[PDB]
Amino acid sequence: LYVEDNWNKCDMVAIFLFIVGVTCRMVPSVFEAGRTVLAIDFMVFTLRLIHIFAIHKQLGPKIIIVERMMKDVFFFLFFLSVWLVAYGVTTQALLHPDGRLEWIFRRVLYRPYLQIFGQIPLDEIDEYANWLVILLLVTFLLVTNVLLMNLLIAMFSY
Amino acid sequence: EEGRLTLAFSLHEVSRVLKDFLHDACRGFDLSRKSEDPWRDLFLWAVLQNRYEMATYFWAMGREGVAAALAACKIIKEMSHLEKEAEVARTMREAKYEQLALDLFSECYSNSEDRAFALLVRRNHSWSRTTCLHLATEADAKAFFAHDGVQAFLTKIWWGDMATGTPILRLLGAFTCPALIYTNLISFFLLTRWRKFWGAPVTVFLGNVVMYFAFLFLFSYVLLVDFRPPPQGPSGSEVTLYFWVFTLVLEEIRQGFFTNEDTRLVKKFTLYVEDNWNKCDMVAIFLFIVGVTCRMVPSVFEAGRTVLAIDFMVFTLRLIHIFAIHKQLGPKIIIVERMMKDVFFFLFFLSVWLVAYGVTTQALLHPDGRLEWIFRRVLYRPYLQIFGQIPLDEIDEYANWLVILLLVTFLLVTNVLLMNLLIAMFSYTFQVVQGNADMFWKFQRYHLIVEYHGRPALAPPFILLSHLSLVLKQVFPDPVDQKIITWETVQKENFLSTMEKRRRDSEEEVLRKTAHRVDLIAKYIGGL
Amino acid sequence: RDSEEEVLRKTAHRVDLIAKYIGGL
Repeated sequence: LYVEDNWNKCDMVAIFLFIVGVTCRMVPSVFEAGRTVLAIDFMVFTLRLIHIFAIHKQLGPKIIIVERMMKDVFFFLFFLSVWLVAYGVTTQALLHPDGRLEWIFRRVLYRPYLQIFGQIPLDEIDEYANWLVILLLVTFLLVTNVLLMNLLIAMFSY
Repeated sequence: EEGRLTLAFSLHEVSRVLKDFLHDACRGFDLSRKSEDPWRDLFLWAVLQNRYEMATYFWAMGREGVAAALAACKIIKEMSHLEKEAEVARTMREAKYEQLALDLFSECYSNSEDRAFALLVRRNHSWSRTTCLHLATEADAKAFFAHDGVQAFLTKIWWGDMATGTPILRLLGAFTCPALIYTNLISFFLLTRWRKFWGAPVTVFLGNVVMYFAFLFLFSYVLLVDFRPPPQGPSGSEVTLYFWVFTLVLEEIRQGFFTNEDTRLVKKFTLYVEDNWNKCDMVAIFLFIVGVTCRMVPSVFEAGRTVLAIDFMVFTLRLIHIFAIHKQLGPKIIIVERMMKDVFFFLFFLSVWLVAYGVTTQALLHPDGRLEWIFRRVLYRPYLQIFGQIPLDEIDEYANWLVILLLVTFLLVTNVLLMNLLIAMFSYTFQVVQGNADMFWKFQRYHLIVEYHGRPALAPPFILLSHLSLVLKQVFPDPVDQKIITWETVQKENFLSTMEKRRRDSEEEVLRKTAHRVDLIAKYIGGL
Repeated sequence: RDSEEEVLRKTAHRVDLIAKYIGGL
C-alpha cells in the first residue's frame, strides 16, 4: 500500500536517480554522466513540489483536473509529434536532396522549433518551379497543424 | 406495368416490391394453401400501408422482435424517402419502428446477457436466414449499434479469448513470452493454444500496425538514401517498397470484394468507393504508381521524387484510423472531421483577406517586377509579420508612408480578432457536435471489429503467402433455437405487460379516472 | 407520508370507495 501510490513511486524513482548519480560521481571516467544524472534528479525533485496545493481550496482541484487531462494529453501529443516528424521527413526528402544523421535529426528538430515558432527560412525553403509549388503546398499544409493545435486546446478545455 | 411491358395483382408483384426493398426477404410469397407464419404477413401488410396500431399489434404476437422490427424500420424509412406529398413523408418518418427493437433487445439482454449474444449472431428462421446484425446494418440502425449489449458483444468478439480481462500492458508485453508464460499471464495440443492466442483479432491489429510502422520507416529511409542514378534509379528502394505496396493493394482489393458473399459486383464496387478512406487509399495508390512511373523516366527524376515524397505524406496521414478503438480518444477524430468542413472554407477566406492585405502593402510601400519577388515577399510577410517579425527597415521609411505603416499596424489587430473568431467558433462547434459523436464512433467500431475479424494474421509482406494459402484452400440445432425463440416471446410479452402497467399507473390516467368518478357520484347525489 | 403521490392515491381510492357505495344505493 506504500507503493500503491503514484507519488511514493515519484519519491522512489527520485531516490534511485540520486543514488545512481552519486555512484557515478565516484567514477572519474563518467564525470559528465554523474553530472547529467544529478541534473535530472534535481528536475524530479523540483517536480515533486506540486503537492503543496492540496490544502488550498481555490487552487487545489486544478492539480487533479490537470492530472486527469494528462493521460489523454500524453497520447494525443505523441501522435501529433509523429505527424510533425512525418512532415519533417517529407520536407527533408523533397527540398534538400544530408548523409549525416546529426544533420537530418538536428534540422528536423530546428524546423519544429523554427517553422512552428515563427521562422520561415526562405533561403532554404524557397529555391525550378516544382520546388516553388512544393514550398507553396507546405505552407498550405501548415494550417492543418494549426487546426491540430486548435483541436488540442479545444479538447483540453472540454 | 413494368412486368407486363417486359412480356389485378397476384402475390408476385408483392414479393417483388419486398425483394426490391430489402433482398433479405428474398423467399417471399397457389391461392388455396394456408399461409406459413401468418403474423409476419400481417405485420408486412400493415406496415407497408404505414398503419401503426395494427402493425405493432400484429408484431406483438409474432416470433421475433429484433429481426422484424428492424426490417420494418428499413421498409418505412425507404418508403418515407419515396413519398411525394411531404406531409405523408414526415408522417411516415415519424413512426419509430426502432425504439421497439431497441427496447425488446434491452429487456432481452438484461435478463440473460448470454442468450442475447446468441440472439444477435442467430440466423433468423422467418426472414430467410439473415442475422439480426445484417438487418440492423442495412437499416443504418445507429441507435441499435450504440446499445450497451451490442457493444459488449463487439468487445467479446474483439478480444476473443480472455475477452474482458487482458490489460493493454500485459497484452503488449506478451509479444515474445511462450505458451505457458501466456498461461501465467493471460487466460485462454499446446500448438492449438498458441493458435487460439495469436489468431484473435486484437493480435492481428497489433501485428499489422507494427508492420505498418516498419513499412513507413523502410519507405522513409529508401526514399531518403536510395535514389541511386537512373541507370539503377531506385535500386534497393524499388524492389522492397514495390513488393510491399503491391501486396498491400492486393489485400485492399481482396478484403473489399471477397469477404461477405458473391453478391452483385457493381454494388460491392460502389459501396467500396462509397467510403471516404477507401478513396484515401485509392488516391494514395494512384500517387504512388504515378511516382513509380516517373521514377523510370531519367528526365523527370525530380518529379518522381516529388510524387513519392507526397505519396509518403498521404500514407502517413492514413495512420489516423488507429484511434477508432480507443474510447477516450476515438470520438475526438470525428469531432475534428466535423469541424474540418467549415474550417477549410473559413481558413480559405481568411487567407484571401491576408493576401489582400499583402497586396495593399506591396502596392503602397514598395513602388518588384519579378513575380517571384512579389509572391515570395507576400509569403514571407505572412510568415514573418504574422509570426513575429516586423521589418522596420522595409516597413518604416515622407510622413505619409509613416502614417501608412501606422495604419497597417492598426489593422493587424483585426487579423488578431479574426484568429480569435476562428478559435471561438472552433471551440463552439465541438460542444455543438459532441452529441452524435458517441453513436458514430460506435458504428465505426463495429465496422472495424468485423473488418479485423475477417482478415488473417499475416502481415502485408506475409499477406502474399496468406492469400496464396487462401486460394489454395479455395482450389481444393432445432431444440435450442426453439428454446431461444420461446424465451424471446416470453421477454416480448413481459416488456409489453410492464409497459402497460406503467401506463396504467400514470398519474394523468389516475387523475382523469378520479375526476370522472367524482363527476359520476356528483351527478348521482344531485339526482337525489 | 406527505408525498403528493400518496395523497393522490389515497384520495383516488377513497373516491372509488364512496363511488361504489353510492352506486350500490
